[PDB]
Amino acid sequence: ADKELKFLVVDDESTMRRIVRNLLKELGFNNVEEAEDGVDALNKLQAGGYGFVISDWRMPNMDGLELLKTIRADGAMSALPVLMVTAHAKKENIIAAAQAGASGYVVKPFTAATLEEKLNKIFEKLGM
Ligand code: BEF
Ligand SMILES: [Mn+2]
Repeated sequence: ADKELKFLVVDDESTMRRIVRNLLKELGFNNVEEAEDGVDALNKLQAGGYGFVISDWRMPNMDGLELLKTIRADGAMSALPVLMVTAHAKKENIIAAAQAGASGYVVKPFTAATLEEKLNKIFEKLGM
């Protein structure tokens, strides 16, 4: 994928945002910004330029499922890649996010290898 692709990393835990940012850096992506909840994320997205979202689920203000749904329903960002990265492991959680339009889904804890595999799976699906 284009190494200038602009990522938004969304999680309410600074530790997890730091994990994902550093993994993205290793993969060659340095155009990375962070958001602390779904509301903060939408403000950033509204500000423009983003080409990929990685999001947690359980967050205050607006959770990741609502964020996903919002993005998918918005005509300005409907096809924006969204990878869910969440401690929600239940099949009904994965179904709800899949059906809402998740581009992929990674369960915490995850390895560096899993994140790269699931990112690449999305890049290939979208011809990126
Ligand atoms: F709080 Be997240 F769904 F890991
Ligand atoms: Mn969380």
